[PDB]
Amino acid sequence: KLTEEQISEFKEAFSLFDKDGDGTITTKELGTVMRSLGQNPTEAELQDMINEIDTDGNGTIDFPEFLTLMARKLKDTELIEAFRVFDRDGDGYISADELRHVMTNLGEKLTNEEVDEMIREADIDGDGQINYEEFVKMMI
Amino acid sequence: KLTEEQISEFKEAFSLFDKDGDGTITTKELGTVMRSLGQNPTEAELQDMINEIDTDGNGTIDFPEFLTLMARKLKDELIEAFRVFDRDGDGYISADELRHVMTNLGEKLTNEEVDEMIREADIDGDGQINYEEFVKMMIA
Amino acid sequence: DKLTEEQISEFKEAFSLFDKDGDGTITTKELGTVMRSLGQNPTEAELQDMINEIDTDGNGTIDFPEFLTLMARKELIEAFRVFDRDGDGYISADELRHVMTNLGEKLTNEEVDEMIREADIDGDGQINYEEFVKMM
Ligand SMILES: [Ca+2]
Ligand SMILES: [Ca+2]
Ligand SMILES: [Ca+2]
Ligand SMILES: [Ca+2]
Ligand SMILES: [Ca+2]
Ligand SMILES: [Ca+2]
Ligand SMILES: [Ca+2]
Ligand SMILES: [Ca+2]
Ligand SMILES: [Ca+2]
Ligand SMILES: [Ca+2]
Ligand SMILES: [Ca+2]
Ligand SMILES: [Ca+2]
Repeated sequence: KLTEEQISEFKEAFSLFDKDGDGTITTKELGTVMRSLGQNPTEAELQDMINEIDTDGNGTIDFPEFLTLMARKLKDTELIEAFRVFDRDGDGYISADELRHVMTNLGEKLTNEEVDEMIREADIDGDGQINYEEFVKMMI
Repeated sequence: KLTEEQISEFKEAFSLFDKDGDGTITTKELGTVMRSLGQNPTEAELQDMINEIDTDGNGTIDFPEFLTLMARKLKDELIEAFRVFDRDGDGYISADELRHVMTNLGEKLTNEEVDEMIREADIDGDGQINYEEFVKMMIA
Repeated sequence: DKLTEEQISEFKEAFSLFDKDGDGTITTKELGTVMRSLGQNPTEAELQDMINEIDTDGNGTIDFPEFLTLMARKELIEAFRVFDRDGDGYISADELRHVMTNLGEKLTNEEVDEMIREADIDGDGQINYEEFVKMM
């Protein structure tokens, strides 16, 4: 039962990868996103990833091909690496500016209060920062 | 009497380890590189390796620390690495096998450059690198 | 009461962790090397201030008697943070062993495990801030 909010989330996800917004994700854009989260896939590995879901033989990911990538590679059940990515100064917490820096690096423009609202939504213990438990919760 | 070519070789070597190119080698990058050559060092073993040469107490390898690592651990084991290179196990390393090893190591080389590497290391002129030629190549 | 030769030897070993060329004096450069091996990045002026405080005769370096005088004297949450490298709030066996190796006292896993177990109060296998302060 597809609904509009689901599609909006899919499109936000796709925008996180399609940096120039030209409708397809290239190997460069995919590799950039994977680098921003602490990984170094090679040109050949990225071409392999895209080739497994490419349907029109152009070496780039369009929207349905991206949804298929999600279906194939995402699973319910590595996390500490992502937390460390967000946790810039290594104090065990993700501050508002650290979240803002990650968001910005992903091409997302959020105002100060918007980042604070994200933090507040995910901040259970109310200390003003995101720890590992809260990060895992907001990621699943 | 350090020379420009030697510094270029030191930096090529360091680039083989500093995958993200941020100036220092982490335990993650060192472990990835060592796994690419058929070894499974543990987190603690990698931390120990870096600790024996660490001069600024951050658990990562910078350039002088990397040169010191070379001076300490290089000596005047090879069969495992050769087997790693020899993908199809026929006792020879072809151009595509060498090219894949190069790619996996984050090295971007054109086709003719790989052929020139073969030409340099292929003594008996058969167009592939056997074990003797592989060992001799890892000295010059 | 006179010191034993083993006492003097241990004092000289601790001094030699700073006086690394073994010429009997600790310069600002050598103290900086130590502090950097610990992860800190003190400026030359901070190092000079440390020296000045400890250099009672004013010749610009620390010698063995001045070092001993400092030893007779004993926040420290920064010293703890220096040992706790991953910042999880505890000092692990690997962390203590690595710190000591960088300082110049290479210890074995066995020795460090035993040493931490002897200083371990709550018995969780790691030295927390309170145990660190209590030992100090
Ligand atoms: Ca694009
Ligand atoms: Ca496509
Ligand atoms: Ca943080
Ligand atoms: Ca929180
Ligand atoms: Ca690096
Ligand atoms: Ca280092
Ligand atoms: Ca082969
Ligand atoms: Ca040959
Ligand atoms: Ca000295
Ligand atoms: Ca003096
Ligand atoms: Ca720790
Ligand atoms: Ca304890």
